Amino acid sequence: KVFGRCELAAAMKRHGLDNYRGYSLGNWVCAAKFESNFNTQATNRNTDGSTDYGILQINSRWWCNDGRTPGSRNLCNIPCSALLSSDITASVNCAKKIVSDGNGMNAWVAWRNRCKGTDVQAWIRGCRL
Ligand SMILES: [Cl-]
Ligand SMILES: [Cl-]
Ligand SMILES: [Cl-]
Ligand SMILES: [Cl-]
Ligand SMILES: [Cl-]
Ligand SMILES: [Cl-]
Ligand SMILES: [Cl-]
Ligand SMILES: [Cl-]
Ligand code: NA
Repeated sequence: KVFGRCELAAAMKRHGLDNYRGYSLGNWVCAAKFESNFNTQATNRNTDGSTDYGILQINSRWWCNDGRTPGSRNLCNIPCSALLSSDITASVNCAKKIVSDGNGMNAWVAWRNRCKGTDVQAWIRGCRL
């Protein structure tokens, strides 16, 4: 599914991610925008052979099982396919684990490079939330 901007904000707030670990909803929408362009079925292979899945490009090296990433872990205890659903519940609950791991949203390199410090409230501007 390709969500609209405000449609994803709303879905993220429905699933408890607005201000989760102090990160306002705009930070989540901005990370989603640059990780997947709001597309739940986005997949991208990494140099190391892991793959990133879904709207927040959650990596198989640590978080999900895809059966083809050697030596990896599955700390969200889910198949990576679950992260490609039109229903973002499995992406949101795994993203809550990821942002709690120590380095906040910096786990998402694209949020550090493209969202951190900017006016992320622009991403929820005008949305009925
Ligand atoms: Cl947009
Ligand atoms: Cl915000
Ligand atoms: Cl694997
Ligand atoms: Cl393969
Ligand atoms: Cl594991
Ligand atoms: Cl699995
Ligand atoms: Cl949803
Ligand atoms: Cl933090
Ligand atoms: Na894995």
